Amino acid sequence: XXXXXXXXXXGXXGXXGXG
Repeated sequence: XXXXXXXXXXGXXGXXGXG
């Protein structure tokens, strides 16, 4: 938070898949 910015709410990661 509240005084700058950022958005989203966390950080990230990417993802992946599986098989």
